[PDB]
Amino acid sequence: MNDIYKAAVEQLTEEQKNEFKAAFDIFIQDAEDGCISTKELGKVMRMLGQNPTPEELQEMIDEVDEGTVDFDEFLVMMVRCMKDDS
Ligand SMILES: [Ca+2]
Ligand SMILES: [Ca+2]
Ligand SMILES: [Ca+2]
Repeated sequence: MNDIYKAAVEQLTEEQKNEFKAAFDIFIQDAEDGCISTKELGKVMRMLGQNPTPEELQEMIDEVDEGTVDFDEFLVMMVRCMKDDS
């Protein structure tokens, strides 16, 4: 994987990566799909307790995407969003 994403992903513990993967998997047909849609991305993030704004989701999609989000792109968006807690 990409090494920048590697700068985001190193922030996560193994418990975190596994918890996030179980949540992401709810939103794909495991047997046939690697990506969630941009509408599902807000849903998965909220399922992990994040509350991104729609303007945020668009920005993140613009900046992170290498319409759709695979697991490593999702991890980077999670890491980004986890840092805007107050
Ligand atoms: Ca945990
Ligand atoms: Ca656990
Ligand atoms: Ca759990």
